[PDB]
Amino acid sequence: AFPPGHFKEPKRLYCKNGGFFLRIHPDGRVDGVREKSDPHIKLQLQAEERGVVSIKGVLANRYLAMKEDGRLLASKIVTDECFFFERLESNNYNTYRSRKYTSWYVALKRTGQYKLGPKTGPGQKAILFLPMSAK
Repeated sequence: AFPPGHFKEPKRLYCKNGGFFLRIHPDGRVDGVREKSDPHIKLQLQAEERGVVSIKGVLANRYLAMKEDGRLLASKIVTDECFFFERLESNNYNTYRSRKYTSWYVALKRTGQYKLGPKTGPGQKAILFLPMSAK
C-alpha cells in the first residue's frame, strides 16, 4: 500500500501505452495526451478507504468514472462509479480497477482514446499508469 503524501499533492498519471498522460477535459471527456504541460492532466487522488481512490481532474473539477458499458467519463458529482482500487504492480506502475465493475480497469489505447472496460485485463500495457509530480 501507499503512504500519506501520495494523496497530499496533485499528480500526473503517465500511461505506459503510448506515453499518454490521463486527461480529464472540462466537458467530461477522458482521454490521453503526451504533452506534460497540458493543464487538464493535473489530477488529485483522494483516499476513500484503504486501497481505494477517487481521481479528480483539478481544472475540469470532475471525477473520473467508469460506466456500465466500460466507458470513461468524468462527472461533476461523486458516485459509486468513481471509485477505484489502486495497486502497485511488480513493474512499479500502478493499476486502477473499478470498485463497481471489478474486472475492468482504467486504460488508454495507443490512439489516445480510453479503452473500454470489457477489453481491459491484467498484463496489458493499456492499464499501467505511473503517478508523478504535477509540478
